[PDB]
Amino acid sequence: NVPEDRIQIGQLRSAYGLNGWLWVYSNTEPMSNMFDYLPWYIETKAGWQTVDVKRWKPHGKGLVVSLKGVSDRTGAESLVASNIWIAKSQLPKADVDEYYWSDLKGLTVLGLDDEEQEVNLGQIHELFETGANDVMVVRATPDSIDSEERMIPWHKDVVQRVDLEAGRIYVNWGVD
Ligand SMILES: [K+]
Repeated sequence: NVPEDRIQIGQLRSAYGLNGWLWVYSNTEPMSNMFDYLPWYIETKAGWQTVDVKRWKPHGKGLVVSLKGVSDRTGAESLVASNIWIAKSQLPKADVDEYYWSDLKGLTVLGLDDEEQEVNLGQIHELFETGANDVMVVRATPDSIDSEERMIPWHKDVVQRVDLEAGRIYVNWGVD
């Protein structure tokens, strides 16, 4: 539960869209570093709640975030303006740094179109090193949106969440 010693790393602002997203203010720099902490302890009007980030993206001025379990407008409005904390001894853990191909075999890659709708890009087929960076190879499947093979950079700003439980990888990557 709520850690005794904690640091405020941000604040959920206004509701964004109709799919439960929310604008969020970060106390970290670069701002998106707030997304490397898992989980989040937010103080809502109905007590404390622990929350996991599923995906996020910069939008014009600032940032908008998608929290696991918050999928509608009403779910976002009831969190609006709540503060975000982390334990004093909580180290950031970006999933890109914590996972390797062997752990990812057979996961579905979920991208995001311009209209913030989740698209089944396909399945992770390979994850190699080029020398300068790591690249994730995604191949189409019968479930997939199309038949293309996509090269997606294995960088924390693109591949944001690995969820072995759901067998999915959430990436801020579009169709075209
Ligand atoms: K397909």
